[PDB]
Amino acid sequence: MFSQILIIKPGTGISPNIIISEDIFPVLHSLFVEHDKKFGITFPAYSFDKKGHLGNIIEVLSEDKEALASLCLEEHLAEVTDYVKVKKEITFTDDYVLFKRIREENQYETHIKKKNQQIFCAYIKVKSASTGQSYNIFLAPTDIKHFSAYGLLRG
RNA sequence: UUUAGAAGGAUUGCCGUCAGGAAAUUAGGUGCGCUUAGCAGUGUACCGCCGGAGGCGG
Repeated sequence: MFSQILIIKPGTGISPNIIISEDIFPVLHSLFVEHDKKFGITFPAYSFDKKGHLGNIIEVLSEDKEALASLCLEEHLAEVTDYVKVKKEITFTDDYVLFKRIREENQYETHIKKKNQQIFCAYIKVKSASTGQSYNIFLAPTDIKHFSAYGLLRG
């Protein structure tokens, strides 16, 4: 349980939500899968529920040191060096808080409205390789201490 | 402890006949609208899945 903090620079024109979506999360999927070892993702300053402001900070949860060095963050999320930062230290942070995946129900055509706008207050968008259908994944923050392919804790 | 305390206004009905408003006109001179700007906010949520209702996968 040490760490590596990747930062989403502000300004830059493009919104940080889009930057999070496109660049980061594909590379992460891949990274996580081949490794398979269930990791996790630290979204510090994850502000409010009315909000959903994921923030400008990304940290990766790992177990061993070679545990996070397992992933070559730098060199991967590298080409994009003007919209994402890669810090260069592995810190053994202990005040971390884990993050969980809620869901929210499908549509009436696919009480629907009751579940709607209860979780709809993060909504990261991922395009699927096989089914070819883009969708939203919702997040949460929780007490569980000691996950899945997406970096979120398994259901 | 109030110029106190009390109270059935009722029934009925044919407004009507006629008519010329009408003639004249000059509204006119002048004029500085105008300096700034990201349609953003995320631009919207897909197929399933068992169950049978209720709950996770990509």
